[PDB]
Amino acid sequence: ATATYLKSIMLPETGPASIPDDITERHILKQETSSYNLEVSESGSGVLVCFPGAPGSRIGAHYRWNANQTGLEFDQWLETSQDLKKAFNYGRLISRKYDIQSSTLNGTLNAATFEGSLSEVESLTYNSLMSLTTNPQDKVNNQLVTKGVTVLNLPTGFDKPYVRLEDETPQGLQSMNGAKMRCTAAIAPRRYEIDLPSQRLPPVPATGTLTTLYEGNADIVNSTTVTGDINFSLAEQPADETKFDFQLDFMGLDNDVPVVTVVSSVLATNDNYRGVSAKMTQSIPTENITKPITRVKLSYKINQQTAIGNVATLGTMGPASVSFSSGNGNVPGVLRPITLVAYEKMTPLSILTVAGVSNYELIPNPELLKNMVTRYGKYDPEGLNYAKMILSHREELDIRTVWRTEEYKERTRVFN
Amino acid sequence: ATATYLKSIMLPETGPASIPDDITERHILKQETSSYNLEVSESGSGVLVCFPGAPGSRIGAHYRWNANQTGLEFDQWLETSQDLKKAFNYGRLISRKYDIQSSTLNGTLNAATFEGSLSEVESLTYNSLMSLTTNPQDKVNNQLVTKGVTVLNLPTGFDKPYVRLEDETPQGLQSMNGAKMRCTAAIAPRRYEIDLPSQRLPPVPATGTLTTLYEGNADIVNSTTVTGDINFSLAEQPADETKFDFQLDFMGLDNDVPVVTVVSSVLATNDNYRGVSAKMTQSIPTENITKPITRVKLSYKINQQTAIGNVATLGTMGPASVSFSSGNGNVPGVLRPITLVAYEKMTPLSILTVAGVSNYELIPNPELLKNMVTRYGKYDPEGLNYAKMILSHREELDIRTVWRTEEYKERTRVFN
Amino acid sequence: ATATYLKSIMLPETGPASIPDDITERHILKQETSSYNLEVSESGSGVLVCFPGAPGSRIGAHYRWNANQTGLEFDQWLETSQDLKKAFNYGRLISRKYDIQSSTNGTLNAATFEGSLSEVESLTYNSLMSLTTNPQDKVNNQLVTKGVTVLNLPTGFDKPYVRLEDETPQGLQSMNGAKMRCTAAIAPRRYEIDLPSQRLPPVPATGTLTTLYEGNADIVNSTTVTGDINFSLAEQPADETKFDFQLDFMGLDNDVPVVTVVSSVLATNDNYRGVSAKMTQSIPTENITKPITRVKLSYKINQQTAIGNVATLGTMGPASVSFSSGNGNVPGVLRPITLVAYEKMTPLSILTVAGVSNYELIPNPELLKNMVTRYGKYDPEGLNYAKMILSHREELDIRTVWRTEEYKERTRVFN
Amino acid sequence: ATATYLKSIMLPETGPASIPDDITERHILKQETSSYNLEVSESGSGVLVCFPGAPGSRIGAHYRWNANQTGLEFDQWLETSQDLKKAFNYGRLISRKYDIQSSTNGTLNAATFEGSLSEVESLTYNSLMSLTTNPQDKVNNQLVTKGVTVLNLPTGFDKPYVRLEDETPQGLQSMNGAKMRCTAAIAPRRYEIDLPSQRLPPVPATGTLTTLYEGNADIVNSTTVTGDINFSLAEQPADETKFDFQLDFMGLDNDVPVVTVVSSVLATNDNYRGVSAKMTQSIPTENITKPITRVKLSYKINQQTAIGNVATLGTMGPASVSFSSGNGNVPGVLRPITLVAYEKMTPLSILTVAGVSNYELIPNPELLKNMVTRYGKYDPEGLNYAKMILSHREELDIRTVWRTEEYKERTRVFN
Ligand SMILES: [Cl-]
Ligand SMILES: [Cl-]
Ligand SMILES: [Co+2]
Ligand SMILES: [Co+2]
Repeated sequence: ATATYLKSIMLPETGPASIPDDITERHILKQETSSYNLEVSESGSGVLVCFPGAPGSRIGAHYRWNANQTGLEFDQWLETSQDLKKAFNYGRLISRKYDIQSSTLNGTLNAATFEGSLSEVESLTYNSLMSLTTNPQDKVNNQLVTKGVTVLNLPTGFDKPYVRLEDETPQGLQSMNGAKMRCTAAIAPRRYEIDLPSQRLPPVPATGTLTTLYEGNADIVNSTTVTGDINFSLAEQPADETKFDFQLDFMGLDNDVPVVTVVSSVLATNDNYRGVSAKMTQSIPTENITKPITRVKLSYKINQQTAIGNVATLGTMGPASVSFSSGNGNVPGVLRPITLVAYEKMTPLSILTVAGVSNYELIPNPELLKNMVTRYGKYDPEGLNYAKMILSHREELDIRTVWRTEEYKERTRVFN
Repeated sequence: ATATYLKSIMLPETGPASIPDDITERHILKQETSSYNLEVSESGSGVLVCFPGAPGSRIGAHYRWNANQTGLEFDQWLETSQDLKKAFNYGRLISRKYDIQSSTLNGTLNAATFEGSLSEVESLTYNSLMSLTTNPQDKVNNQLVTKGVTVLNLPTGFDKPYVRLEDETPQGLQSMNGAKMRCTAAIAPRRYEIDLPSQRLPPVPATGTLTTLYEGNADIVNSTTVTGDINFSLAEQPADETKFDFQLDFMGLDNDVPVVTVVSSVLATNDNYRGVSAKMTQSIPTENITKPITRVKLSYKINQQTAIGNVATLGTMGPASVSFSSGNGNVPGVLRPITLVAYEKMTPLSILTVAGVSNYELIPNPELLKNMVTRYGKYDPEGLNYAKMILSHREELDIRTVWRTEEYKERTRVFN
Repeated sequence: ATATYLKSIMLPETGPASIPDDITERHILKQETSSYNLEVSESGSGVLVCFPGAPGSRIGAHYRWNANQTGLEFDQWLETSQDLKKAFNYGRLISRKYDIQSSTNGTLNAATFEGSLSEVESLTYNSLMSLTTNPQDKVNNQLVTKGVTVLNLPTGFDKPYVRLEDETPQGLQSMNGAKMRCTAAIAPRRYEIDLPSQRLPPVPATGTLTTLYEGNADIVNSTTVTGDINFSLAEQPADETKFDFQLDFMGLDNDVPVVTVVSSVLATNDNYRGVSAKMTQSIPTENITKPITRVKLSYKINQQTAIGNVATLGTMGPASVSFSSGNGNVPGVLRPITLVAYEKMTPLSILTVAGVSNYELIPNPELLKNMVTRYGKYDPEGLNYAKMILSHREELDIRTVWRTEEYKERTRVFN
Repeated sequence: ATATYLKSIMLPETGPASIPDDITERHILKQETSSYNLEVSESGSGVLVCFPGAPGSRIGAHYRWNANQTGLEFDQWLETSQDLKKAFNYGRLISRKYDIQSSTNGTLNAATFEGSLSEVESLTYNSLMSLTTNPQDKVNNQLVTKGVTVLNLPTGFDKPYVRLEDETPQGLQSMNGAKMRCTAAIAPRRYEIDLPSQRLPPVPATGTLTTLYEGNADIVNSTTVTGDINFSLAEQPADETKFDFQLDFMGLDNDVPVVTVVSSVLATNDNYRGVSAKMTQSIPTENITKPITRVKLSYKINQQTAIGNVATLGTMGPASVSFSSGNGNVPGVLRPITLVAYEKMTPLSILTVAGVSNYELIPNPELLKNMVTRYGKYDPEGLNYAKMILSHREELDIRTVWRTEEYKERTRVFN
């Protein structure tokens, strides 16, 4: 009775099995069903972004192509029917599976499992998905939308820690209306940093106009903390006290429209013009991340004509650098890897149906603890080895992260 | 010779055994004895808080009920005879056991192992402990103080990392008197965040009076780092430059008296009234946490009459949010889980004796390294599996985190 | 030859097998076929409510979403082709199975809830998935073309022969339309409404209904109401006023009473210290025209000279009205239910539901003249076998809710 | 692996084991701990009443002797730490055990009576010993220091899931304090009071209560009263008189009504040939503030011009009032009980009672969202094993009442 773990990995519909590794905490086993009926735009094109390894209850994201095939338009997150953070404080993901097809009655599907973050993808062309990976069993090309594509999560490492889901804490009554405190994702964060040279800021074209300093790719998906010190010195005493504003912009795949903006400003006086420091210290909560963030933009703007010719050098107070750290970022599964499923040439106004199944190991919140029993995992000495071995000969056999649905169906019942 | 690990888990008095998992670093094995003779107040009531899984040398906390059964009065930390951080830089906890009884020759004991943090407990009533968990072998009710209760730590997961104890670093002589730098708990932090709505601050009743914005539950037990940006904008140019003060208060279970307070203030000038930002950046050392912290309180106060009617909106500069991250917080054992032992109807002025035993895997500090040999753990291939299996059938058998002392005594010598 | 019982449980289409438990009465075995071609509204949405364990001949109920997705509109009961109570007086349910698909674009959500219909929080297509955690008790986003199969997994054995509600022999001198029936009586479900020993909320106006209690409750067959809503007025009534107490029984939809019942008293000088309005009605089944899921107790008065007259409730004994329905707590009758929601179906299309039920029945005295009754086949290991498969129900994949194409294949293992 | 059930029966501290009988519904297993530190009165005497088989969360009741040994004074119910009806709708009791001793001089008598609390003739410390003859159902003069253990030996298997009395979802327009609950309904216990078809005893005076019947009866949860106390007067009432009928429910002690309920009629010229006072009340459970062990039906009138007016009873049909309590006849609920009397204890000392109960429960729809339900473990020989040990219960020494020090040792034979 060891094939239990692998069965859950391969046939998530089956239900949960405790993970037979070294992280044996007392827990609960729960299955989660996600149902999504998506509408296709005039273009009949779109991209489906899965986070097959994500412990959270945000497991995907749907994008559409505008009729002109010019860019993408974010539709919605793909979440779980149930908001897990209302009932549990901690969780690991045991196994997951997306079933993608059309529930109408024309159209095809490209699917590939990219072994990096969403922002690390060069292109999202329907055709360019096929070069996100070379592993034959990590992609599927031109599968009829009728027949369907199945997305299976093959463990991206074992012995992964219980992540803290982002539950809300007990409050006092004298609290602001709408204010709440939560115990957020903290463990093993992903940290990006923006490094500005010890030289002069590019000059503003005009007053009150934003001049960009850095733009680049980066992945934020939950609560983030920004720490930094963009410092500088002006060459001359400011004729008039001018206001330097520094904007950090977080945009998604689409439309350059900030998902979240944050600002820090200093006044350049006679008193400090030798070492002005604009300090970044913001903590961006998760409810603010209304769509996947894939790029950052650091810009600045000033306040006075008597400042535009005043050369500001950057290195003065210590390195000019702004960093941000997101919880759980580097936990395998959270941002990496992803599975892209692109659909094209679908009949407009039709429905692309996505059915999800997720199996977790969870730790009930103190309220549920009153009635719910917690148990150490079933005793499974060979369970993990068996999985290590099948994933080992994953290429000889044909174990896939991306399947042609009709195949996943048949070649699967070998695990019962 | 594999039962060695389990023997240490079940009979900590026996002594230490290296943990037979994947984290085989060169180490030392040491046993620690903690002796505590506590005095009972007039009320004959009190609560004992154990952190059975804690790697530190703070393993408990004693609270008393005031004669009126109104609230609790913090007594003291339960620590180890020896301050480990003076001799070692790194440690994991192998196994631990508290022995609680009366050393006088009337009274009972309730005990339950809660699978969350101290602040996540709804009530600390003697009777309400029994609904902190449903697992029969995680609680014990109405045990005579004479007979005693035994608290055993059942591993809350294996493969846990060597935490950094908080040692003091070599200094230079030209240093302040009393100033020191330490290498603190850093790994896998627990991070709480306070999310203020993008709306207006509640109005102060008067000048120099503190108006609360948020109060709630949160657990800090060692060094913490606060990062945030409580920003806002006033509706009108301030008639007079007013001083906004923001107080972050950390209180314990009792008496609302701040364990540690921290403040950040800005001046609202004509220059900045469109985007005032009060920045949180403090680093609260551990020696400042004089008692268990279980709740936070964010309040603000102003400076001028000409400001009380000046509506300050919050969303202006980016989300109004303050977060704090404590090292080791999410390392299993550090804050979760806890074991509560409540005593009531004890003869006042009597002594409740608590004897502790802890077994560690430690890494000697460079001074002790000169003379102390470090070794890889004994070779124990089946050691961990054996433990996984007993904890597996933990309910069939009767392996407990909370025992009736007389039972733990007998049913234990089966492990020699 | 023991797998007979389990075969019937898993493949009801097969036919009936006597239940191999301790309730061996002389009986008959009969299979029942139910055929339903339902029409979909403009909204292409709807909810299908099954009572997989019900001994009666009412085995389901169909609801539709109004084009606005605002609320539900009751369509009809799902009954058996044959009215069993015309031929039999007693019955247990051996096994049952619903086959749901389209006989013409659209999906299906299905979950087996382990409580009564009224105990369901929400009937959203998406909210069905959180009615149970048991993986094999739900199925999400199944194409209406492929179909969903609803299997009844025994909710306990040794369940008693319930009395179907047959009509009794009459005399000729009886009213036209009046009849007496031997109704469901055994192991009833009993709800009670408990009013505090304080004052009734004041009527806004004369002849206007002011509600006292509204809440959820499940009635599905004959009910008996017993109660004593008593009170006392603070002052002698200026004029003799008429207190009316309405007990309303509504369904999932539209607040329109399925059955209303009233009791009224006159507050005189004679009794104002202890007025008692007594509930005593017996609501027959033919009156339950659709599933009842909530109750509403309200009252109204008669005089202006009474609106300021504070009526306190505790006076005569607790102010409480209770009602008891026969068979209510027999497992299968009200609990558990299986919900199947359909959405995004082409309007004016047909959602076909085919049902199969196997009973153990006791023929009515007329059929007894010609029909032989027998003790069940001797099946010593029959019940244990079933207990064991349901035991490892999760290891294996035995379901109350199937993807039809799977139920088809994975089933022929039981022949 | 069959001894699982019996282990739970004998060592309830161990934890729950699904009951291996024919009532296999999908369920949950939960253990419940009850802790009670009782204070002894000046008399050092008292009686402990256990309901070892009760599915509810009311598992006992403590009485004290007044310093004069004249009568008893009710102290409190013995309940479970946790109110089960807030989390579960249905339950059976798997096994239970009380541990009774002093946590500080004194002795204990204990006997398991195989009937209801009201059916006990006397509660003398010494008279407990003649409540049963079965040697292993009683224990005499056990030191309070050493302690007495009360074990529940199954009083029958195949017992049905009783409905715990949960509160139902409400509407907001409801009275403040009013709620409706799904109460105990199954297999009720029904007492009836039968008044002869003769004349009511005459009132000594106006407005004075004259008793008609007093007797023993056991109510412990929600009750429904149905009746028709009818009569006819010999002469047209000189003045319209008000007949009041009081039904009183008292406990073991002090004659002070736990719950009173009244019904009254006016005797007019119009009806004096057949006056009927109708009983219709539904007494909720929150009203049963202490164990009820006796009923008292009395009546009082209103006029001098009525005291000589002979009222005969048989007129309208039998003069009879009945009441039916849910679950009453479910074994364990009212029968059997275990009495533990303590005497000669040091006043102001504490008699500590520790309880353990193991249930099979069905989570309420809210808990269903997250809690898995399972059919019981497959245990073919489990029940037989228990039937057999209880069979040779006398040869061996399996007890409902133990000397604690013995129960401790002779128990670990079941691990
Ligand atoms: Cl970390
Ligand atoms: Cl019944
Ligand atoms: Co390992
Ligand atoms: Co049987």
